[PDB]
Amino acid sequence: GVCACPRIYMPVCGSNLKTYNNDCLLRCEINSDLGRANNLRKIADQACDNLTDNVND
Repeated sequence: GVCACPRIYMPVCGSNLKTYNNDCLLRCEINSDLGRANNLRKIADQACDNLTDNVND
């Protein structure tokens, strides 16, 4: 479906470790085919670059 978003800048982090410029964009992708296929959900209310994980630490 067509899903598009006003230009709010408030970065968030998906479970794919990609930073989205706002929640609207992340939620568009949560519902996309690419999103469902990766069980995409939000993991942080900030850019991913503020987080680390067990792979890169």
